[PDB]
Amino acid sequence: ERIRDLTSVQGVRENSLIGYGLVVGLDGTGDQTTQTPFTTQTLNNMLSQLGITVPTGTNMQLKNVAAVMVTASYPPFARQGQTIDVVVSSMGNAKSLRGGTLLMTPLKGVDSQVYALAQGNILVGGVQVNQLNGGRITNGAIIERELPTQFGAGNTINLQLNDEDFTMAQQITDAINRARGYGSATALDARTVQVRVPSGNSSQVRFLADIQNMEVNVTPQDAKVVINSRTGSVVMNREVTLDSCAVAQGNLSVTVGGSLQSVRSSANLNSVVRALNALGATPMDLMSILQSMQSAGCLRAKLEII
Amino acid sequence: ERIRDLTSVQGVRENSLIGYGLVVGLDGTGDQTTQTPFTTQTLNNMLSQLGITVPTGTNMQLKNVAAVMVTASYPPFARQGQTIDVVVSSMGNAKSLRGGTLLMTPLKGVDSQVYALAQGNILVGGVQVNQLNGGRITNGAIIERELPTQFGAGNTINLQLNDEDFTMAQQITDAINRARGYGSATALDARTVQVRVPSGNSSQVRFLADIQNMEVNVTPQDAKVVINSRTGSVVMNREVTLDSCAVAQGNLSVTVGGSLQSVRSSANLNSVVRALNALGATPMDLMSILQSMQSAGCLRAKLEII
Amino acid sequence: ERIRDLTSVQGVRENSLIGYGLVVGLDGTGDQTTQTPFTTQTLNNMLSQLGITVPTGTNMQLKNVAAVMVTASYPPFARQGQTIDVVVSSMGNAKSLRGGTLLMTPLKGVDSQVYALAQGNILVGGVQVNQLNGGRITNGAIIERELPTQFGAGNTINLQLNDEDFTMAQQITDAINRARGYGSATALDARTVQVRVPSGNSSQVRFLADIQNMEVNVTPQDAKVVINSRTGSVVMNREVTLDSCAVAQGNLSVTVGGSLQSVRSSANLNSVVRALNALGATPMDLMSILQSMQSAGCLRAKLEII
Amino acid sequence: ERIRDLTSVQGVRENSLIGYGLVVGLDGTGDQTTQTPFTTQTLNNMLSQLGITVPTGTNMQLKNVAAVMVTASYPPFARQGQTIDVVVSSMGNAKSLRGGTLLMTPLKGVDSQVYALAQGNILVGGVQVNQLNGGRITNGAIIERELPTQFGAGNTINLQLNDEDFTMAQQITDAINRARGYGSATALDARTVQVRVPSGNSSQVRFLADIQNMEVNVTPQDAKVVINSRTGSVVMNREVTLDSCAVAQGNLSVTVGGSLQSVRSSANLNSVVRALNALGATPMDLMSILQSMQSAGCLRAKLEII
Repeated sequence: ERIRDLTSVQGVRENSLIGYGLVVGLDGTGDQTTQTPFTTQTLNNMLSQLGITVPTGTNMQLKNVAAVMVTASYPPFARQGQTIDVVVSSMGNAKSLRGGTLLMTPLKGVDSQVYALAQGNILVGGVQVNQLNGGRITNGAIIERELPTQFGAGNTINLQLNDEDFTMAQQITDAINRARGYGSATALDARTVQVRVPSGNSSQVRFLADIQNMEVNVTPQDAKVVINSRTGSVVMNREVTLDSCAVAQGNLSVTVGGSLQSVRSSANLNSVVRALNALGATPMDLMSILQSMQSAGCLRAKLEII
Repeated sequence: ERIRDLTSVQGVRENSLIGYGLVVGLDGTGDQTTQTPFTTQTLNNMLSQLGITVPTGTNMQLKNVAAVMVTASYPPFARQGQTIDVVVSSMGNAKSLRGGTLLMTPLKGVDSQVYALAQGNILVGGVQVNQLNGGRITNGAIIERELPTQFGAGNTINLQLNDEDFTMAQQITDAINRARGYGSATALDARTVQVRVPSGNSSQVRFLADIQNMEVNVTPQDAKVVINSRTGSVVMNREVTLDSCAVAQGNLSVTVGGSLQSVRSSANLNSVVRALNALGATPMDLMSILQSMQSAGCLRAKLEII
Repeated sequence: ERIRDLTSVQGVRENSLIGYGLVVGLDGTGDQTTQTPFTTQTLNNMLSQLGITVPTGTNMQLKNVAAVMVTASYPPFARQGQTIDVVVSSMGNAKSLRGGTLLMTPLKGVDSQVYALAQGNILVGGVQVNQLNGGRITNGAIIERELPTQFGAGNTINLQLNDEDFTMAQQITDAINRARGYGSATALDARTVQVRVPSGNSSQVRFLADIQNMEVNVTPQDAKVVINSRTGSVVMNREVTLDSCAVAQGNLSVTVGGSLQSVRSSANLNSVVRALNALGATPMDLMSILQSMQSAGCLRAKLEII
Repeated sequence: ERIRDLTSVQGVRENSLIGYGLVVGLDGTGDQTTQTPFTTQTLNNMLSQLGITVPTGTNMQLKNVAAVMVTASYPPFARQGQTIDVVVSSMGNAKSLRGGTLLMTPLKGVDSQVYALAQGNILVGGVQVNQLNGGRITNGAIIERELPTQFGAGNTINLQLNDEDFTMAQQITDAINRARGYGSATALDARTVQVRVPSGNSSQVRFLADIQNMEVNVTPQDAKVVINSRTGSVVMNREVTLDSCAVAQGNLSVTVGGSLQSVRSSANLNSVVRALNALGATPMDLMSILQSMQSAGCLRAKLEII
C-alpha cells in the first residue's frame, strides 16, 4: 500500500464551509412561503441589494423560489481562483430542486468569515427514488480568501496515520528510514510519525512527493467484526478466529438432529465462514448469534455495533 | 495530460454576475401578479423610465410578464465589446418561459457595480420533462466594464492545480524544469507551482501558451470510492484495493451455501469488481456493504458520501 | 492469538463525543415543527449566525429539516487534521433521514469542550426493513483539539487484558519474558501486566509494536453458558461439562417410553451437544432445562442471562 | 473439574452499575411524552448542557426518543481504558428500541459515584417473538474510575467455593496440599479455603494462575430434585434414590389392572427413571407425585421448588 493511502500530512487539512441562499426556477415545487417567511424576507433583501424595494405589506405567495443551505469543502492550500463543488439542500417546504439555480451565496467557515461565493445550476437525479430536495453543483463556488498555513516552516512534518496502530507506525518509520538515511523518520505514537524535512517549500514538497507514493507492507490489523443492525449488514475481518462452541437459536435446527448446532474451532477466515454457514442462519439471526458467542468468548475478535 | 487540463493560472479567474429583470411574451403562463406585486412594480418602474406613468391604483392583472433572476459569468480578461451567455430563472408564479424575451437587465457583481447588460430571447427545451421555468440565452449579455487585472506584472506566475497533490505538483515542476532551463519552476505546495516569467505581457503570454499544451504523466492519484446515495451511484477509483473479508447482507445468499459470502483479497480493480460482483448485490445494497467493510478495514480506499 | 487481540494499552483509550445539529433536505419526512419547537429555534439561531434574523412571530411549519443528535468517537492519539465517522440519529418527529445533510455540528466530550466539527451527507439503507431515522457519515467530522496524553512518560506500560484471567495474565507475562530479557514484564493482577519500557516515544512505540503482533497460547478460559432469552439464543463454551441427570419438561417425551428423559455424563462438548440433542427440545425449552439443571448442579458450568 | 470452575477468589468480585439515559432514532416507536414528561425534561437538560435552552412552555410531542435505564457490570480489576457491555431497557411507553443510539449515560454504583460512561448503538433481535424494548451494547461503556482493591496484600487468599460442601472444600485443600508443600492450604469452612500466598502482586498472580487450572475430583454432591412448576420442568440429580412405594394419581392406571401403580426400590438413577416412567405421567403430574412421595419418604432426596 502507498503511504498516501493510509496517512495524511499535518499541514494538509480540510475545512468546512456553510452558507444560506435561494434557488430559483424549479417548475413550481418551491417553498410554501406562507409557512416559510424567511424565503420571502431574504428574497426581498436580495432585491433591495439589487435596487428593488418591495413594500412591507405584500402577499409574497411565490412558488418558484426555495430557501436552501449550501455546504462546501475548503480544499487544502486553496487559491483565490479555484472553484470547488457544493451541496445544496432544501430548508423549508420545497417539493423539489430539479432545475434550480443558486444565487451568489457567501460561504462561511467556523470563524464566520466569507471564504467562497457559490452560484450555479443544481443537478439532481432523474422502488428506489432519487432525493430531489438535495443536489450538487460541480465547481459551483469560487474561493475568495486564503487560509494562512504553516506548511514549509520548521523541519519536522507529522505524517498522521488513519486507523491508529503501533505496528503500522513502526512499519512506516522503518520504510522511510530504509529509503532515506538514518534519523529521517521517528515514530511518536500509534498515529503520528515525525519526519525530518529540510527547510524550504520546494524541498519539503519534493520530499513529501517522494514519500507519498512509496509502498509499505501492511501488517495484520486486528480481528474485528462489524454489525450494523440498521442496514442488516455483517462484515468480518481477515484475522477473525472462531473457537469451538455450541449455539442454539430460535427456529434453527441441524440439517441432517435438532437444535443446538455445533461450531468447530477454526483459525482461518474461510473455515470461519464455512462453520458459520453450516449453522444455517440469516444475517439478522447471525448478529444475535455472534453477540451471544462473544458474550461467552468463543469468537476471537471484537465486535462493534456500527 | 496537458497542463491546462489540471491547472489554472493565478491571474485567470472567473467572476459571477447577478441581476433582476422581466421576461415578456410567454403565451400567458406568466406571474400571477396578485401574489407577486414586485413584477408589476418593476414593470411600472421600467415604463416610467421609458415615459409612461401608470396611476398608483391599478388592477395590474397581467399574465404575459414574469419576474426573473439572471445569472451570468464574467470571463477572464473580458473586454467591453464581448458578449456572454446568461441563465434566466423564474422568480414568482410563472408557469413557463417558453418564448419570452429579456429586457435590458443590468448584471451586478459582488461589489454591486453594473458589469454587463443582458437582453435576448430565452431558449427552453421542448416521463422526463424539461425544466420550462429555466432557460439560457447565448451571447445574451454585453459587457460594459473591465476588471483591473494584475496579469503581466512581477515575474512569478502561480500555476494552481486542481485536485491537490504533492506528487502532481512535483511532476509539473519537473516537467517545466526539463522543458526550460534550471530554476524556471518551483513547487510551493501541493496545489501551487511558481514559474519565473519574464516581464512584459507578450512574453508572459508566450510562455503560458507554450506551457499550457505541454504533456505531463499523471501519477496514480489516490484510492477513493464515491457513494452518492441520492442518485444511487457508486464509483470506484483505479487504485481501489480490496482486502479479504466476509460480508453478510439481508436477503443475499451464495449462488451455489447460505448467507455470509466471502470476498477475496484483490490488488487489481478488475479483480475488485469481480469479487464484488460474485457478491450479488444492487448498488443500494452495495453502498451499505462498502461502508460496513470500510468500518472494518477490508477496503484499501477512503469512501466519500457525495 | 496475537497480544493485540486480547489486550489494550494503558495510554491508548477512546473518548466519546456528542453533539446536536440539523439535517436538511430529506424529501419532506422531516420534523413536525409544531410539536418540536427546538428545531425551528436552532434553525433561527443558525440563520442569525449567518446573517438572517427571522421575526419572533412566525409560523415555521417547515418539513425539510430534522433536529438530530450526533455521536462520534474520538480516536486515541488523534490529530487536528484527522477525520472520524459519526452517527446521526433523529430526535423529534422525523419520518426519515434518507438523503439529508448535516450542518457543522460542534461535537463535545465529557468536559464540555468542542473537540470536532461534524458536517456531511447521511447514508441510510434502502419483512426486515432498514432503520431510516439513523444513519452514519464516514469521515463526517474533522477534529479541532488534541487530548494531552501521558504516553511516552515514565518506564512502565500497563497492558490491560480483556476478559480478566490470572492464567492469561501469567501467560502474557511469561511470553514477554521469553521474548525479551529477564524482568521485562510482571503481572500485577488478573487484568494488568506491567512491562518495563525504555524512555522515549520512539523506543516505546517500537517495543509496543514488537509486542503487539506476538503470538501467545490461550489457556482454556472457563466453562460458561450464555442464555439471552430476549433474542432466543443459547451459546455453550468449549469447557462446558455435563453431569448425569434426569430431566422432565412439558410436552417432551422419549422418542422410542414417556417423559423424564435421561442425560448421560459427558466430559466433551460434542458429547454434551449429543446428550442435549437426544433430549429433543427447542431453544426456548432448552433455556428452562439448562436453568433447572444448574439449580440442581448437573451442569459443570456457570450460566449467565445476557 | 478445574478449580476455577467451582471456586472464586476473595479479591476478585464483580460490581453492579446503573444509569439513566436517552435513546434516539427508533423510527417512531418512542415514548408518548404526554404520559412520560421525564423524557422531555431530560432531553431539555441535555440540550441545555449542549447550549440550547428550550422555552418552558412547549408541546414536546416527540416520538423518536425513549427514556431508558442502562445496567452495566464493573469487571474485577477494571482499568480506565477498558470497555464493558451494557444492557439498555425501556422505561416509559416506548414500543421498540430497534435501531436507537444511547447518549453518554454516566453509570453509577452503590456508592453513587460515576464509574463509567455508556454510549453506543442498540442491538435487538429481528409464535416466539423477540423482546424489542430490551437490547445490549457490546463494549458500549468506557470506564472512568478504578476500585481500590486489596489484592496482593497480606499472605492469605480465600478461595470461595460455589455450592458449599465440606467434602468439596476438603478435596480442594488436599489437592492444593499435594501440589504444593505442607501447610499451603487450610479449609476454614464448607465454602472457604485459606491458601498461604507469598507477598507481592507477581507471585500471588503466579500462584493463583497455577492453582486455577488444576484438576480436582468432584465427590457426589447430594441427592436433590428440582421442581420449577412455573416453566413445567423437573430435574433429578445423579444421587437421587427411590424407595419402594405405591402411588395413585388421577386418570392414571396400570398399562397391562387399575389405579395405584407400584414403584420399585431403585438405587440407580437409570432404575429410578425406569420406575418413574413405568408410572406413565406427564411432568405436571410428576411434580405432584414426587411431592406426595417425599411427604411419605419413599424418595431418598430433597426436592426444592425453584
